[PDB]
Amino acid sequence: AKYYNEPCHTFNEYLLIPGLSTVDCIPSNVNLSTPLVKFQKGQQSEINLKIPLVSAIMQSVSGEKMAIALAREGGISFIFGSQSIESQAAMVHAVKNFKRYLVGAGINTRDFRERVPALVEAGADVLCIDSSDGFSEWQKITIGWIRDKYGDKVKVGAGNIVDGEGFRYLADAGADFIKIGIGGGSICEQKGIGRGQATAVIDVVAERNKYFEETGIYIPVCSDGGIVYDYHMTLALAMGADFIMLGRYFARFEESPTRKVTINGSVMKEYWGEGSSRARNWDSYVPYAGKLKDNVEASLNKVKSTMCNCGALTIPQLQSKAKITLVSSVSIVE
Amino acid sequence: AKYYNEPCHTFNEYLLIPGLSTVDCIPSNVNLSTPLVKFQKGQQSEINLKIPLVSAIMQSVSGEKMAIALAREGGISFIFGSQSIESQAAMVHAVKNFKRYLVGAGINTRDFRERVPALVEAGADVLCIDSSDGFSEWQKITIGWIRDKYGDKVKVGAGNIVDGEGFRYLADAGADFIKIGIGGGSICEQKGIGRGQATAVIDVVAERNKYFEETGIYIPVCSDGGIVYDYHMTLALAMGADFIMLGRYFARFEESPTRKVTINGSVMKEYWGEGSSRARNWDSYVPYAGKLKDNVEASLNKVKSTMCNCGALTIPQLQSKAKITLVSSVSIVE
Amino acid sequence: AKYYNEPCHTFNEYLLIPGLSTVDCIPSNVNLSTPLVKFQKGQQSEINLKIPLVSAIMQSVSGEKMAIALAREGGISFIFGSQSIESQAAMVHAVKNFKRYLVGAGINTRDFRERVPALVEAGADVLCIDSSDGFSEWQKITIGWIRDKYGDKVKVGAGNIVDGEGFRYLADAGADFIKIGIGGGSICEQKGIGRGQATAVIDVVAERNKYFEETGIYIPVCSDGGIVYDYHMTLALAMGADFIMLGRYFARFEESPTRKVTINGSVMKEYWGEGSSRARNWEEGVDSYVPYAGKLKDNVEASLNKVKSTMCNCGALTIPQLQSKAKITLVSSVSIVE
Amino acid sequence: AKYYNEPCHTFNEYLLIPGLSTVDCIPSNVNLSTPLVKFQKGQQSEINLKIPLVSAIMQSVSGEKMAIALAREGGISFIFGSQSIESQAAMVHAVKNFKRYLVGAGINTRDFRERVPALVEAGADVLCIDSSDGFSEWQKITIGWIRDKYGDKVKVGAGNIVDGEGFRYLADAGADFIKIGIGGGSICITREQKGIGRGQATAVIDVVAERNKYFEETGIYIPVCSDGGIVYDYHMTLALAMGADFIMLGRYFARFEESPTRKVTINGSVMKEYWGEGSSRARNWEGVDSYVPYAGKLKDNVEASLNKVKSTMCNCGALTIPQLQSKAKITLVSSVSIVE
Ligand SMILES: NC(=O)c1csc([C@@H]2O[C@H](COP(=O)(O)CP(=O)(O)OC[C@H]3O[C@@H](n4cnc5c(N)ncnc54)[C@H](O)[C@@H]3O)[C@@H](O)[C@H]2O)n1
Ligand SMILES: NC(=O)c1csc([C@@H]2O[C@H](COP(=O)(O)CP(=O)(O)OC[C@H]3O[C@@H](n4cnc5c(N)ncnc54)[C@H](O)[C@@H]3O)[C@@H](O)[C@H]2O)n1
Ligand SMILES: NC(=O)c1csc([C@@H]2O[C@H](COP(=O)(O)CP(=O)(O)OC[C@H]3O[C@@H](n4cnc5c(N)ncnc54)[C@H](O)[C@@H]3O)[C@@H](O)[C@H]2O)n1
Ligand SMILES: NC(=O)c1csc([C@@H]2O[C@H](COP(=O)(O)CP(=O)(O)OC[C@H]3O[C@@H](n4cnc5c(N)ncnc54)[C@H](O)[C@@H]3O)[C@@H](O)[C@H]2O)n1
Ligand SMILES: O=c1[nH]cnc2c1ncn2[C@@H]1O[C@H](COP(=O)(O)O)[C@@H](O)[C@H]1O
Ligand SMILES: O=c1[nH]cnc2c1ncn2[C@@H]1O[C@H](COP(=O)(O)O)[C@@H](O)[C@H]1O
Ligand SMILES: O=c1[nH]cnc2c1ncn2[C@@H]1O[C@H](COP(=O)(O)O)[C@@H](O)[C@H]1O
Ligand SMILES: O=c1[nH]cnc2c1ncn2[C@@H]1O[C@H](COP(=O)(O)O)[C@@H](O)[C@H]1O
Ligand SMILES: CCCCCCCCO[C@@H]1O[C@H](CO)[C@@H](O)[C@H](O)[C@H]1O
Ligand SMILES: CCCCCCCCO[C@@H]1O[C@H](CO)[C@@H](O)[C@H](O)[C@H]1O
Ligand SMILES: [K+]
Ligand SMILES: [K+]
Ligand SMILES: [K+]
Ligand SMILES: [K+]
Repeated sequence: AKYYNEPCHTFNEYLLIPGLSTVDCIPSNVNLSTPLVKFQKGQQSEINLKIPLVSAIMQSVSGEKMAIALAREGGISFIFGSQSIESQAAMVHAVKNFKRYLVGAGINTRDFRERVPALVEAGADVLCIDSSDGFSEWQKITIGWIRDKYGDKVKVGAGNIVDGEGFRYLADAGADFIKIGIGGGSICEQKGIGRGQATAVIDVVAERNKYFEETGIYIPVCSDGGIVYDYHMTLALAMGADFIMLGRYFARFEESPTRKVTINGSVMKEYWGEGSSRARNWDSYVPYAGKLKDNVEASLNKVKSTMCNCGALTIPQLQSKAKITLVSSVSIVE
Repeated sequence: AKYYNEPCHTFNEYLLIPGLSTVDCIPSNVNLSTPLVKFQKGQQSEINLKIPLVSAIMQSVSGEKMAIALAREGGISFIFGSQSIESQAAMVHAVKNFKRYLVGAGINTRDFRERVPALVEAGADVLCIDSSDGFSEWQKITIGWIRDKYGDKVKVGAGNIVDGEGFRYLADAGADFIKIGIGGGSICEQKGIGRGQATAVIDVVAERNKYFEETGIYIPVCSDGGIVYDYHMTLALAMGADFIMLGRYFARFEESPTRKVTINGSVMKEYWGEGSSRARNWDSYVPYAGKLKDNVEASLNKVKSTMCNCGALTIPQLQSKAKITLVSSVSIVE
Repeated sequence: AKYYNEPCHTFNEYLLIPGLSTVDCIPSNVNLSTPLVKFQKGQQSEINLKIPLVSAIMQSVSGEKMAIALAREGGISFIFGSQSIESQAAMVHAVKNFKRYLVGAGINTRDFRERVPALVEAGADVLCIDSSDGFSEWQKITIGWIRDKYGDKVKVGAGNIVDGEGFRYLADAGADFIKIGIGGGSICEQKGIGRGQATAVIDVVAERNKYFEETGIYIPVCSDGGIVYDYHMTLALAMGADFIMLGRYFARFEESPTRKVTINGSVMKEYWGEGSSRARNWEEGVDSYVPYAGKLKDNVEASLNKVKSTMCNCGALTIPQLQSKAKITLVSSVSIVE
Repeated sequence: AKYYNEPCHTFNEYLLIPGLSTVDCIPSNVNLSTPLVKFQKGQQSEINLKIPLVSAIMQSVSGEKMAIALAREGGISFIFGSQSIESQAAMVHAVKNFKRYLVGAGINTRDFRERVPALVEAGADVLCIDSSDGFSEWQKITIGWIRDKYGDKVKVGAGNIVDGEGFRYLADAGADFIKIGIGGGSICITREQKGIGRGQATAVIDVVAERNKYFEETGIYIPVCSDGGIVYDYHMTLALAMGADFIMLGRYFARFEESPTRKVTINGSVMKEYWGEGSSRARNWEGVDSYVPYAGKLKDNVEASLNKVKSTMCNCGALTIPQLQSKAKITLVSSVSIVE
């Protein structure tokens, strides 16, 4: 078997060390745009978000309201695929025909032959294979089928890998963007598979950067899961992630499709995992945080502020200049 | 004194990182058979289990019912030896002439001269010297006696060492399989001897493989104790263990020779250690879990599924392909 | 991005290993004076404190009474700047004209143009640019303006950096002393910037000593925040810090400008961060309560006697000797988690 | 300042890995004797203990009863010096003329000119300078006075250091044995006061290495004592395996009937008093005051502990302490493992 020369780490084990902040670096001048899909060197991505946040492919988070709300702020949602092809297709259509908003859709490696056409006809701007382990022939086959039928006209995100090898496989398979994260989810012990979210992102980004140099193709990567604090967003971006996928964070908003409940005088909101027995056959609570616009605005202002402490006016600048340190276990145990 | 460059670790400190899962790797195609006794390169072991689980050499777990139930599922039990030579021989016989089922039996380094013949005559398929410290002349003497009288016809497992040095000694002594594990057991501080189960397995396996390349003799090793969760099974196997010995896991079952009791409305089963003042002169409660068949089925289904995430259809494949990472203490401390 | 070969640590992760104690090293002979502002090789700083303690630039700790009480013990306070220029200047004046006591003042990188002249006129002995991130052109600009107008006549501390790069920048910019500390404060998660206080001090100090070899200029550094126990003082000094800035420690005293409240039988004092909403509007911080400890004098005396005693276990009669002779070891997380 | 390439550790962070146990390595064949004072190569120590256990220099543990009981088991006690010279001297005399028993006495760097002569006259077999920081001129001066007046006739242990530098200094001053341990005692708040100390295991390991170098350099073997930090019996085996010739314990002995403290019932539990020598009461004839569980007679406890130690030694394939120190395989354990 193969072992590693060092243990994996989570976002909570790192801190950013300030760099030179110039007079022109004010939060208001910070550009949070980022590429969603792969593009060739010297060119621009066919799809660019204004903000680096995307909502999780979950019944408890990415519904119509969320897709529209998040799209309005510059992000994009991936309508959960744990429902019938018609339902999803409809939701996608609804978002597109609201008055245009970008919308994504999750797909599986089983019914893609009939699921993809529907989503495409429905107007989905981008798809993403949904899996806890994307390092497999099924994703290669699924992605290959899509290229076979739509060429580069259909954008499909892929996987969920945690190392260079997994990244490499999906990159060669054709994926437009690759998703990172196994076990870091807040609602994730069972199979004993996973890796610290921070280490997974750092390792995958290094591989992605090599790949770019080798092929001239820049494949955006998404840090999926593990975001507990706003500053985790800044760390994920600083470590190389182009955009971030969150579930819990969004589940707490008014726009999520879960019901608002009250527990012990506190207004909560339901939130369950896609791997739970209820979604797979198409569980917990999170504090109600209010409207998406208000929250997203706050989190990103904090992100923008921090970027300037690091001397960065753009995400690529941050990824280049960021100084990141590990923190001792005792420091965290405070 | 001799010191080590790194601290020893437990199974809870590791995670498996997915490998390439080919379309044909589905739980129903995974072969969980594994060798029980040493054989020559290129050949096969004389004894091969259908599943890599064996029950502990303890009064509270390996009785007649356990031996039959587990053998049915494809594993094997080592009838406890903290009882008269006549009693133990009786059990071995009952199991053998039930209607054939393989059964093991534990022996000690004191009365082996009469215990082994009785056990052998009763039809025991394999023996195992039972000790908390197999790194001793007594085990070498015992194996030497069995060889003197039966040559290679009687298979004898041996030890319980936690490093390459102990493994090498027992290998050269002639052991058919070597058991790993000191201080990792659930019901185990007193003498300050032991090692993290994970490091012990990793270290002994490395030595076992060197021995293989040097002699062409592959000696199976058993990871004994320390299994808290099902995923720990996959890890032990991935680290090189050919089979796993468990006590607590099996004590919880209906087939264990202990009585079922009720404590606070919760049905429990008695479970005490072989080092306790009662087994030696021939303690706690574990939750009742039901039938062995149903539990073993669920655990191994998880193991099979995980093996496929790792791209392995067989145990030897898992041991070769497995990517294993250490986890930060902060991560575990969650 | 740039990564570090080792995790940062806090003061609670270190212990001092004793050195040779001489017959004459007794607390009563230990000299605790330390330099406040940069000076050249072989020389003496123009401002030397009798004790290495200074109070934080916070509304909840450095008011007029604190300034007088701490100056009396040999230290110095930095009157908070989260108030109008007239009020702060008034405070400085009252301290200087009490009956003379040294006093400092915090300034910002925004209104320094008129804030500095007023504070200087009011009689402030030293100023300090107050910020959670001093690694910025604004600090260089502020010091530049000051040097342009008063040359070396006005002493100004600067920053709050946590690494050699930050120090080097502020040093070249002209700072009279550089303050270390981001995220180690007791009332500090949000932006995720910072570094363990011990590592920050150790790294900045190493850079400060290199700078000294290169330029012949010694720049005193201040370990700001993170002091929980008295022995943390000795450690901070041992690691290279010339003086220590504290907020919580002093807020607990009778002389702090905050009111006293009773929380379940215990007498407490209010203590809120300057990054909180209320101070900025004259949220990097919180609003808490620290146990009332009594008079500054008694407490400081108790803490320092502890420091002096430890210094002698280390074989040092002076702070510079300590920084030179100290044997410092990291302790296992298990040892701490006891 | 000076820093270290690695963090210090406590005894709880180590485990022993078995070695080859030969058929003849049985508890009843193990030799636990050990040298108490320095000797020259190829020679033997003028004082050898039958068991590597000595009792702390504390009012709460080393009184007359303790001294007699432990000496009977093959060890030795160091009568506490936080009392008048006449009192301490009387106690020593009592033990020596009980019916002969070896006994030790603690001394300080203040009144030694009058204290040493009295203790020697009373018949003390060995003295030991009692201090929390033995790395000082005062200890060298004290030892220098003793050498001047009695040459090598009077044996005196010294200090309490935690590193090679402190060891070397005391070794050069002329100490007959050196005590290791600062911040490891149970009744200590590992310096929430001064921030001085070092993990006991690392302190013993480091001091031992220097001791062995000093030996190769001078031919003089100086025994070292691991003082404090012993919680479990296996810590005893660890300390010895790490190179300690003998162990000094406070809490361990305080729990016994022979300790000079009172037995008191606390929540149905029979306890015994135990306070540090740096606590306000002993200094007025650093530490805290407390209770420990009553454990009964010293003989029964020391027998059980040492049986366990001997047994473990054989798991490591050692019949003697020097063999253990040579063959022991010691591993650090991950912090996660400890947090179990
Ligand atoms: N990120 C995480 O760590 C994590 C853990 S669970 C989880 C989420 O939970 C949800 C469920 O994930 P999942 O990976 O179990 C689902 P996925 O569809 O990838 O796999 C389920 C199973 O069906 C089988 N399968 C897939 N495609 C085929 C096919 N074409 N033909 C035959 N068999 C096939 C596979 O062997 C697999 O075991 C996901 O939506 C995901 O976002 N994420
Ligand atoms: N795996 C563990 O960490 C662990 C701890 S306790 C434990 C279990 O508890 C049970 C008891 O283990 P154990 O090691 O005490 C048993 P073992 O028989 O090995 O030893 C018991 C004692 O008898 C002595 N002895 C053994 N053979 C002889 C002989 N031929 N001549 C003279 N003396 C002899 C040994 O020195 C030993 O002290 C075992 O069944 C084992 O599985 N396992
Ligand atoms: N040490 C810590 O970790 C820490 C955290 S909060 C904190 C304290 O809280 C208080 C507030 O600190 P702070 O860093 O927010 C203050 P500072 O003045 O440095 O920054 C506040 C904001 O105003 C802007 N700003 C400053 N000067 C100018 C200028 N001249 N022109 C245009 N914009 C400008 C900056 O970009 C910054 O976002 C401080 O007193 C400090 O001691 N310390
Ligand atoms: N092991 C530990 O970590 C530890 C902590 S406290 C402790 C115990 O508590 C007790 C008290 O220890 P301690 O170190 O305070 C005592 P010690 O006598 O060694 O020191 C007390 C002080 O008096 C001074 N002093 C000593 N001799 C003289 C002299 N001759 N003339 C003038 N001044 C002098 C020294 O400077 C010293 O600071 C000890 O018995 C010890 O066993 N052990
Ligand atoms: O049932 C589940 N178990 C574990 N992870 C899940 C499950 N459902 C979704 N996830 C993952 O975790 C993310 C959510 O992360 P979160 O933002 O920490 O709640 C999703 O995008 C998935 O990758
Ligand atoms: O009394 C005992 N103390 C410690 N370990 C024991 C004892 N009896 C058996 N064991 C060991 O621990 C295993 C049990 O591991 P478990 O499955 O974690 O309960 C056995 O096979 C033995 O190797
Ligand atoms: O609002 C705030 N948040 C975090 N730190 C603060 C804040 N206000 C002041 N500080 C810092 O922390 C120090 C106080 O540290 P303390 O002594 O640990 O309470 C000050 O000198 C500042 O550098
Ligand atoms: O008051 C005290 N504080 C801290 N340590 C003490 C004190 N009194 C004695 N000691 C030390 O700690 C040992 C006790 O160790 P213990 O066996 O862990 O209780 C003694 O031999 C001393 O070296
Ligand atoms: C040579 C003198 C330089 C003085 C520098 C003053 C910097 C004050 O700061 C400036 O204040 C303005 C008014 O609030 C703002 O609009 C600017 O954005 C801000 O940078
Ligand atoms: C090239 C960009 C120059 C920006 C300089 C803006 C200066 C704004 O003006 C400044 O505002 C400060 C705050 O009120 C005052 O203290 C200064 O005296 C004043 O000059
Ligand atoms: K900055
Ligand atoms: K896979
Ligand atoms: K000293
Ligand atoms: K052994």
